[PDB]
Amino acid sequence: KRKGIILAGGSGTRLHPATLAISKQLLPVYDKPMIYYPLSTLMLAGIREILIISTPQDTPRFQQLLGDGSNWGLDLQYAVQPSPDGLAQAFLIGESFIGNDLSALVLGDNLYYGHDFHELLGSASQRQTGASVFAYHVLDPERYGVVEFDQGGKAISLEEKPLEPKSNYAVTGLYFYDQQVVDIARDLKPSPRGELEITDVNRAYLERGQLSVEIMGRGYAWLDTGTHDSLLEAGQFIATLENRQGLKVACPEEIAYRQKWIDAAQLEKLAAPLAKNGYGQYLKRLLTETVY
Amino acid sequence: KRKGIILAGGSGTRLHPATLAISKQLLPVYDKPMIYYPLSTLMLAGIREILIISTPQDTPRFQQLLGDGSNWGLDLQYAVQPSPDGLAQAFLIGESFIGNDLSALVLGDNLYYGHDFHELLGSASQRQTGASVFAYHVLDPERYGVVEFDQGGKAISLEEKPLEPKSNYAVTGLYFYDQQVVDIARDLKPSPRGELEITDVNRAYLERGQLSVEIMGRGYAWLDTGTHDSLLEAGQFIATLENRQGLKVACPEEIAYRQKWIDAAQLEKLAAPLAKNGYGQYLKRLLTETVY
Amino acid sequence: KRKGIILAGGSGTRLHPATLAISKQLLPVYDKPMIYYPLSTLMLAGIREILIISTPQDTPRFQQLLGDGSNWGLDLQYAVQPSPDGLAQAFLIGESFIGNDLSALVLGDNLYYGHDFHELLGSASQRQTGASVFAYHVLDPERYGVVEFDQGGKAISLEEKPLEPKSNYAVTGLYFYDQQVVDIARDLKPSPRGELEITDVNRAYLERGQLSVEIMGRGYAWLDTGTHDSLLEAGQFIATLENRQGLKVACPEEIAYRQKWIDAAQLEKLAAPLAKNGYGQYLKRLLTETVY
Amino acid sequence: KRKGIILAGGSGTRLHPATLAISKQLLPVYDKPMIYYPLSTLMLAGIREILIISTPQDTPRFQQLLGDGSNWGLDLQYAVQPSPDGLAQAFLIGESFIGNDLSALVLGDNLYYGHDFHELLGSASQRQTGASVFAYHVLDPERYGVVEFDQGGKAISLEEKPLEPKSNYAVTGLYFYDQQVVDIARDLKPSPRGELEITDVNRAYLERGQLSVEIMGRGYAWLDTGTHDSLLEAGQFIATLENRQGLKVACPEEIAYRQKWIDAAQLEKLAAPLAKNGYGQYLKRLLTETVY
Ligand SMILES: Cc1cn([C@H]2C[C@H](O)[C@@H](COP(=O)(O)OP(=O)(O)OP(=O)(O)O)O2)c(=O)[nH]c1=O
Ligand SMILES: Cc1cn([C@H]2C[C@H](O)[C@@H](COP(=O)(O)OP(=O)(O)OP(=O)(O)O)O2)c(=O)[nH]c1=O
Ligand SMILES: Cc1cn([C@H]2C[C@H](O)[C@@H](COP(=O)(O)OP(=O)(O)OP(=O)(O)O)O2)c(=O)[nH]c1=O
Ligand SMILES: Cc1cn([C@H]2C[C@H](O)[C@@H](COP(=O)(O)OP(=O)(O)OP(=O)(O)O)O2)c(=O)[nH]c1=O
Ligand SMILES: Cc1cn([C@H]2C[C@H](O)[C@@H](COP(=O)(O)OP(=O)(O)OP(=O)(O)O)O2)c(=O)[nH]c1=O
Ligand SMILES: Cc1cn([C@H]2C[C@H](O)[C@@H](COP(=O)(O)OP(=O)(O)OP(=O)(O)O)O2)c(=O)[nH]c1=O
Ligand SMILES: Cc1cn([C@H]2C[C@H](O)[C@@H](COP(=O)(O)OP(=O)(O)OP(=O)(O)O)O2)c(=O)[nH]c1=O
Ligand SMILES: Cc1cn([C@H]2C[C@H](O)[C@@H](COP(=O)(O)OP(=O)(O)OP(=O)(O)O)O2)c(=O)[nH]c1=O
Repeated sequence: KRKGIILAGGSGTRLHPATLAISKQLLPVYDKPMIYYPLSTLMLAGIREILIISTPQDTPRFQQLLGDGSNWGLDLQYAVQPSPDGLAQAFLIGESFIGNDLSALVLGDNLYYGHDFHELLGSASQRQTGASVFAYHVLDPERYGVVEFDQGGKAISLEEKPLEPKSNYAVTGLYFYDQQVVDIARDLKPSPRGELEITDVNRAYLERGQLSVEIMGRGYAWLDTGTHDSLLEAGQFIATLENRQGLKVACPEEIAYRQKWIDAAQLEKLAAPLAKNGYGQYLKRLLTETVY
Repeated sequence: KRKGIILAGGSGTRLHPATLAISKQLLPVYDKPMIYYPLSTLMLAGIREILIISTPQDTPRFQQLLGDGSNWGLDLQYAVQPSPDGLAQAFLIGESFIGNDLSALVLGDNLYYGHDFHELLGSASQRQTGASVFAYHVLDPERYGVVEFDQGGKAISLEEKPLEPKSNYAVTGLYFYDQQVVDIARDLKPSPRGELEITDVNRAYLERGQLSVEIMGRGYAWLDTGTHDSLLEAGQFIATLENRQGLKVACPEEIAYRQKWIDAAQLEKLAAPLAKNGYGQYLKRLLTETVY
Repeated sequence: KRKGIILAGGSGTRLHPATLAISKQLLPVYDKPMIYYPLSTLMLAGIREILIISTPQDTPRFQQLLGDGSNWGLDLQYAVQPSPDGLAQAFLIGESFIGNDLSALVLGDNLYYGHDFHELLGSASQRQTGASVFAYHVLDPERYGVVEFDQGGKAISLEEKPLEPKSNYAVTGLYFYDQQVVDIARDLKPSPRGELEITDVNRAYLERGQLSVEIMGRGYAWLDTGTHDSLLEAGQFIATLENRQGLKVACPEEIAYRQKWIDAAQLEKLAAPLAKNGYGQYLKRLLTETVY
Repeated sequence: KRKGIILAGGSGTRLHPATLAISKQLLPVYDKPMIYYPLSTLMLAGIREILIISTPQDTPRFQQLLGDGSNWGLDLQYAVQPSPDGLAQAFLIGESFIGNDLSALVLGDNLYYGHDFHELLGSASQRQTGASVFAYHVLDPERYGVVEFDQGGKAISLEEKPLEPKSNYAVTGLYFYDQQVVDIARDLKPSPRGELEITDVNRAYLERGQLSVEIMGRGYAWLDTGTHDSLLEAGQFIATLENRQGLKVACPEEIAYRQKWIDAAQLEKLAAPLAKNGYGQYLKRLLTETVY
């Protein structure tokens, strides 16, 4: 039984002034609010019960957008992070939400895509012990937590935004944890940067030999909407896929309906209000087309 | 003395579900909120006193983003449009704001760009009588108010969203009016579509021989953020200009400063809070570079 | 042992006038000539011996570009298609090249991408019987060979460019064949459309119960560079992947090297002449980085 | 009467390996060969007699593409530049083509666009003395000839690819010359970079107080297809304009027709062969639509 968390706060600065207008996680990536992406990521890892964290000012807005999740077969809840003091805070704010369950954390501005993605998630959701994260080759490792491998391919060290990255593998923003995480996070101290760093959390598991690091191959897409350029590219990336396939990426209604969290009647009923536009039309069409 | 209006309402359905979390006019075009564009359009027509109209729920968010305009040497005010019942409603809603002055209306999801644009504006701002609009050759005239010319090149008729457009010239979303507009708009009746149509307003002036229709040539760009694709193209269009020139489009602080609505000290001060990101850096650089 | 064919002729009227002077398959997708893509596809299916077919005027060009393939561990050969009379003609023109081997055909303007793409290719290249093709869900099935499935998910019909597609699954431009293909192609007659249609070849296998149709899921990317727009989208799609990952797509040197068809010293030598620019620099970097 | 030159050689290494296969000036920018762009620029400056320079191997291909120009009312000629030894060589290779006339040089991978661009060209093309060039604010002045102004906005120095640019204004690749240029070019000596530099030409005119430097404002688009990314951006830029307006950029047939260098019947005849695709359809449509 795994609970999930979407960390969808932050200040947004790289994007000023676009995001003085709205939290980054409410902006669209092509055709739908950014947060739908990571939401669909948890959903495809089979997690139905999820906690959305954001700023004090934006939390109501996410609530207004997503409601309690029942319409999608989900159980959504909300909490505020008073200040963007680090990804690890997720576990402190989310302590009572998690209780004694397995958990998973995804960053609100991270967008995943690829064939068999859901089998990659599945394998991590199902380890009931230790922690799991994913390594992805990128151009600018210095912008992330970087993971170093020995010649045998084993992970041996982790560094957060190193001036001299030891490899080009970044740890992406998707993390699976067992019941140690809360206590690990309680005992962290701010880093030099002054954050409670998820990298320290991951280092703790590593130092116990309990961190599993799976490679996410060049074949998947792992984009982040951190900068005006990357936001734009992810936008074009999605549009290209959607207009070629006639299938839509990270549309929660669809995923719900394919996982059987809602039935045909429910989907029909999600469609109606949205029927005048292409999104609703797409939802309806799913009721009459078999998609492998 | 011309007052201006930005009609930034609408239900924004073609963009669902992207616009469920919020109003189209708050989304970014590349690097700044959409409404900056039209705002900078009025600003370049030399208009400093401006009414912003939006839905009741979005109104407060515009305010939050633009304040009263004093920091940019503007005088901004706000009004609500309870429902999107037609672009002509702007003149009803805006009646008291206008008083007895000349006025100008720009749609909040309209984006203009081009050499000598501001001379084009100037020439219309300065007619003190009649109305002025602009015609632009487009691919899909049927989506707009279309204007027909006789072989002499004179405008002779206007139709809104005609099934059989009589030409490929659309009237864009930028309108200049003298003091007859409020009364013209008070005597309108909803069209078959059920809107109080700016096209009817324009026809009234045309039937009196007082509508001026200038061509906005192929050289200018007139883009609309109406659909997910066009929104995306507008974003890429701006980013291309900005990254080639190192100059920014529709950055109100800059415009204010160049028009002398604020001085160097003010601009420095606007920069500070935005200094950690590129936008601030750009503002600062304007204090030490001469840009012709 | 399977032999491969890249059909890289056509007239490309859809790209006129861009292709008046030269063949579609020599224009770039972002950073490399188009034909590198499908070449890399055959290479990842483990095919090293390949026949490239083009128009009489462009074949020399391809020769000048790719040479005999030795530098990349390949064995490239060339043949002319005097007129674009159908994709099946690949099997006539290529008869003697094929001899008595298994073969594969890939269209020169098709571009694939995705995780585990190389396992999908492997499975098909190893059948030693019948034929294999791939179905991909697309927006405009009417532009391709379309395959209908029964409720059991079993392929039951195929039509080329139907006005009323029976499904949204298009057969893509990648085909694997056993030793029956040449005789099937010999007995074809021109279609109403005036072509010797691969779709008829595929139907012939289907009629004997020997056509295997695997789904290529929404997780993979299948783009076609047929139109100005799609060619442009394909270019942006590749750049996004390449600028995020720091890895390059369909770079034959790399693939050769990773398959061990050339060694480090050969790669090194392929890099030198290209060292002044990014592509060579990339080839070098591969000698000193481990990429999972 | 001014004669024009398009310098369309180079090795375009920055584009390898895409340009191993085709000169950079033959690759498409969206929907037409790159060279159509600068060709159209000279055409808009009223120049009908034009010399196209390229590498020994690509010249033939340009010939094949453009012919002698008679079909478009132009008089095209060709010459080879044995090696890319500097833009100024244009004037040595073009000496006899030039004779005793005014001349103009445009770089083959330069693309201009903007309202009143044709008036800007006209002004310069009509000076009958001295030289005229254009300064355009850009992000990376260090990659071009850079021009410095004094506080009175008067040009006072020019440097080619300076490590420490004295301003952000690049001299673009469009140059107008009186009868002094050939002699100025004959006395140049190779620069440290080993090129006969047009910047030296321009400086020679500056030292004599006869170089006119006009600003090309942020309102115009000045793009260069020098890198894979910039090529891609230019493509997306043109497509956005073309799909919004239903007009095409730099289509020589149209330009020829609008300038009356060919008549309706000729245009009709250029369209036939191209009638099956959009580009011919567009040429036809111009015979029945008035475009302001
Ligand atoms: C640091 C942090 C990030 N987040 C979220 C926001 C982002 O989606 C994601 C990563 O944020 P970042 O990528 O670290 O960037 P940021 O949102 O802090 O703003 P900036 O670009 O100015 O650096 O995690 C939180 O929710 N709380 C936090 O304390
Ligand atoms: C009609 C209308 C438009 N607008 C704004 C919204 C748009 O920016 C612009 C044009 O509106 P439209 O784009 O014509 O329609 P819309 O904005 O409701 O969007 P959609 O049709 O997809 O639902 O003017 C108002 O602010 N109030 C209005 O009554
Ligand atoms: C006429 C024409 C222009 N262009 C380009 C040239 C210019 O960069 C740009 C602008 O045309 P210009 O005539 O320079 O400017 P414009 O057409 O907007 O101005 P107006 O309508 O008031 O006369 O379009 C073409 O690409 N093809 C053409 O046929
Ligand atoms: C029909 C045909 C195609 N081809 C290649 C060309 C393409 O890469 C691919 C598909 O061709 P098409 O995509 O069918 O397009 P085309 O190249 O025939 O030209 P047009 O756009 O004007 O229709 O197959 C051949 O090599 N020989 C042929 O006879
Ligand atoms: C290896 C390699 C693959 N590709 C392509 C082939 C595929 O479409 C795609 C993905 O490679 P695949 O090997 O299909 O998938 P992957 O690399 O993610 O698999 P793995 O988990 O084992 O690491 O990238 C290249 O373009 N160049 C290459 O060198
Ligand atoms: C099923 C589904 C997938 N996705 C995303 C998740 C995946 O990253 C990506 C790929 O779909 P997957 O089902 O993960 O892979 P696939 O569908 O290609 O595999 P197959 O077709 O053979 O079953 O698409 C959605 O966005 N929405 C959906 O409804
Ligand atoms: C230097 C030179 C350029 N050209 C053309 C090519 C270009 O369009 C334009 C400018 O060339 P450049 O942009 O200076 O560079 P290049 O084209 O040689 O390519 P690269 O730098 O990547 O190797 O001038 C010539 O035709 N002859 C020349 O001698
Ligand atoms: C001055 C300025 C203009 N713009 C916009 C308005 C116009 O659409 C476009 C061009 O402005 P204009 O000043 O009209 O065009 P220009 O600068 O090319 O004219 P010139 O140099 O000959 O004086 O750029 C901004 O976006 N920000 C600004 O600060």
